[PDB]
Amino acid sequence: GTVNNELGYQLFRDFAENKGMFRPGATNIAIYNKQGEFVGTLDKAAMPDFSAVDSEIGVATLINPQYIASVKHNGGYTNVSFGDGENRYNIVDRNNAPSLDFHAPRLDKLVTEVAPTAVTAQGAVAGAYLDKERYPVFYRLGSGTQYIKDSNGQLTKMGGAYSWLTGGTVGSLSSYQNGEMISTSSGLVFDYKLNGAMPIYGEAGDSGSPLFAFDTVQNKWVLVGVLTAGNGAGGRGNNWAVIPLDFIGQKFNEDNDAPVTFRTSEGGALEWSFNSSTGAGALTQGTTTYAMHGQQGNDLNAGKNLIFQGQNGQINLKDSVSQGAGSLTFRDNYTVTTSNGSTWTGAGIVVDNGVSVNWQVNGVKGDNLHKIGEGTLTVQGTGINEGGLKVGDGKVVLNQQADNKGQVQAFSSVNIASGRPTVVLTDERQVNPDTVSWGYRGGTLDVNGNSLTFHQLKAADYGAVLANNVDKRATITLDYALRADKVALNGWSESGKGTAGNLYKYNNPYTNTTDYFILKQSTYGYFPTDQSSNATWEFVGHSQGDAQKLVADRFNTAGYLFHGQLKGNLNVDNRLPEGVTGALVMDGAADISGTFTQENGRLTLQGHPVIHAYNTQSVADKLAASGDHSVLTQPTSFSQEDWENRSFTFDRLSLKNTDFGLGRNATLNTTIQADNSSVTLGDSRVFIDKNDGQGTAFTLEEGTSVATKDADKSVFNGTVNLDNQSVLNINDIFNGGIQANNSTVNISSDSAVLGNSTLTSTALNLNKGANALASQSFVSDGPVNISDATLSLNSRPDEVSHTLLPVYDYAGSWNLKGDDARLNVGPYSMLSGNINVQDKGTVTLGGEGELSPDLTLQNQMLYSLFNGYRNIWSGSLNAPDATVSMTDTQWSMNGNSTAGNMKLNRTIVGFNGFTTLTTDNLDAVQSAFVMRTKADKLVINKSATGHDNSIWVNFLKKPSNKDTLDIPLVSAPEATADNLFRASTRVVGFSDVTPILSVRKEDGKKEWVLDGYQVARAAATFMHISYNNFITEVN
Repeated sequence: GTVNNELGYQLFRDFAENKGMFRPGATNIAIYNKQGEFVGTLDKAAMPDFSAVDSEIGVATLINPQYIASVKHNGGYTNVSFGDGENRYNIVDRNNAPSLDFHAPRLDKLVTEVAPTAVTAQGAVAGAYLDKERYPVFYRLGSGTQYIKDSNGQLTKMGGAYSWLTGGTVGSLSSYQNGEMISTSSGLVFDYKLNGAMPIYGEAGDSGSPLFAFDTVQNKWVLVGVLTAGNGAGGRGNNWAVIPLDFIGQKFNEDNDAPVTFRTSEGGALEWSFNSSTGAGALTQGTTTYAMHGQQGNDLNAGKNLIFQGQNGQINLKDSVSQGAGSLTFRDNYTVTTSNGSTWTGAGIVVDNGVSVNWQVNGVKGDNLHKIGEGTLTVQGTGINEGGLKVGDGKVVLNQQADNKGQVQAFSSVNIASGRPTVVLTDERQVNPDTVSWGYRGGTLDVNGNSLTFHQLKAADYGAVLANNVDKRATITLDYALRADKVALNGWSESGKGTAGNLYKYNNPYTNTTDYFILKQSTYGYFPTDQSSNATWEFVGHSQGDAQKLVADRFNTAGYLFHGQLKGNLNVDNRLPEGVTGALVMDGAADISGTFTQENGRLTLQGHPVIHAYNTQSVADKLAASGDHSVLTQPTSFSQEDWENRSFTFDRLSLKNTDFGLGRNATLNTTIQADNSSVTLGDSRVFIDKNDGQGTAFTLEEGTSVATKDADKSVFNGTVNLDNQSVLNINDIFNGGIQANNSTVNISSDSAVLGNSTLTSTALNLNKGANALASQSFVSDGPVNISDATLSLNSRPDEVSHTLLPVYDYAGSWNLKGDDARLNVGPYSMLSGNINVQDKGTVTLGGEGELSPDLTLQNQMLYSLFNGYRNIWSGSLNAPDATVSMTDTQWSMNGNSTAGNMKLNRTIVGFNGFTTLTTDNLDAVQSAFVMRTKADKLVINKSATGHDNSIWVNFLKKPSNKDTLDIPLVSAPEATADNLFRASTRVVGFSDVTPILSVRKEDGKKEWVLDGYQVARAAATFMHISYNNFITEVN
């Protein structure tokens, strides 16, 4: 087809493939020039689903599960595919209209992957499609000869017919030939007001291609016709044959035998006989007999359809039936059996809505049963069925049972497609799990309480569901790794053809050795004869065991991909062999009630990049040569901006010796139990599938993609348990408690909230730019390293809460580095551990906030232990260039301490464990120092401001009169106000005495020296000075 060259060519590719922003349901899609300029919007209807259109060349459209519509002068094609193309349906009768260029071929089998499209409700009605009230919009798509066309009308050919699909808009259409045909000037590909926002013109190869319209009467999309002709390359317009309603009706009818009715009152069964050499069969209940026609010789078309009604139907097959292209439809409940071993094959079975059929007849090796219809098919044959199943709708219950030899198998394979159906396993013997596959849009395998092992999960896309919908827990065992002792030993062939990577065993007659070679190429000559290597043969030793291990190890670096979903009442096990380095990659979703267990190897959970249409490199080159660089070469990439968000929920994620990653556009809700594993939340290492959208085959590629926009960042909710050398890296939106032993946690996130947390031999590291709130208790026995980052305890400094709880905050040390490092300790925190600050960082204790009104009794007892203070801290301080600020605090200073800038307010400082505090600048208001007695000492050397601070003295030895106390308790710049400090008025120790101070301006420094005492008329230790005793002594 031909499109103008103002529009990015990728637009038409995504349109036609319902990909990118042209997914079904997409509404008001505004479309823009290559010059960034608005051209029109796709706004009359939401985007239709083109799934009924043949997948590959778009010449045929499904209009009944067994019928396509096209053009009769399409005499060539015999096969059609749907969805992702991973299927095949053969024409069995071209159903040529006699005087219209139209046909409606009958297929060999019922289509499972897609639903048919509605066709136009009015047929060949003259002028109907000119009415823009009924039909405000027309769309098409096809794979005809592909040009772009400039104004000036110059065509560049970009590709021949049948190579890729293009779609777009076409304007309203007038009728001729008695309404039987329709046309419009679609060739005017620049005229947006006439042909809509993405005009497209049918070229050679676009014959048969569908024309769709939004019918506003039915409020749905409808197929109006199929393309018959145009006015040559770059011509003015196209014609379409309108769908002949009467003809189509005829074609469906002519294939149905007269309906069969079971008579309940009679009992018995409809006894089904069939002459395979004649194709004539009969169904007889009592005195009545119904004709049946099946295949004759290799002629599938001679087979006709049966429709069954009548409650409690019974059918019994007396001969094996080959129905050819005949289908079976059940309008009522039925049971189908044989007493004979007779089998059945045909187009398929349709089980109507509300209907249940119990099907006890086997099929045939090399044939697949197709099952559609919203109703239920229970499969309940005897012994081994060698035929397969394809299911595209309703429910299939697999209840095959053993023969007298103990042999059983429902199907040699099961494909689940369209997104409509569910297959239910009654037990573990129905089907080999590796023979189940999910095709286009998938559907549900419900394992129904049965634990299963898969060596592969052949799942095309996100619609692939593996589920357990019953309250008996089942375990999915995943076992995709290659083991050494399963490595085939291949034999050299004169064919000289093999698979790269395969291992060969050579019994070498020249050196009388056994040589093991890995094939490096798809063709080969003679093995080397001297244990050398070359471009075709890699020599890998004389040890079978070592050679196989190498092959297994290399294989297992690749990893595994699952695009689908895990649902319901499941555990999932992925216990890899030691030495697997590759990742299980999940870009689908999980919601399971049990545990996901990984061991060794890698596991990555991530979002999924939106799938786009693509083309070969040559055609991308062809379009770029014309200056258009929009054409993709790959369905998905790391750098694209449109990702689908994926959610992963498990009761528990058990990790052991594994490298776990949560990537962008994913949420993980679970409790993690990591043992010797790294866990990275916000893992920039993610994966694409180079064959995404093309069927079950995948090719995994690792790359980098970092979420920068907030809507793209991964989220984690729950608990992480770390043990035995684990590492946790928090780089995303984290909400969870951490229970850790012998591990490490690193945080680079600016949005981490940690709940209740206990750390044992585990370092906590906040790195540059990190910002975290410990919202509950935090108890570590190791370091907390804050490095150009912020940690708030209980509350963030700029937010006031009235629902606070008293918490514990314990670390061995709290260590800040960098001028941007902040430690904020909110009110109602019992702090413990030393604080070290390197550079001009800041530490604040206290803040605005109030305790919740609803405290438990145990929360009330912990409130009491605050002794009226808002914060209590035990620790030494080392912060010579740091500003440290405290309010309403009791600081137990357990050794010598330093600060650059210190600000106190209504805090009391107790000297603890002959200790010393020294600061350059101290601003102290209504604060107190409890010094002991040589004595404890406070030294300020630069500035000392504030007011109303008291000095308590714990006289450790109780003193006597007349004789000698001359001990400086405080030392400060000479110009410090005398009244900055004053003796306390109350006793601390066991002395019953009270300090007396002189302010001696003893050279260089002003000092405050204890030169005596005073007598008494309670308060054993600094720690026993309540806030009330303390604040009132201030006065």
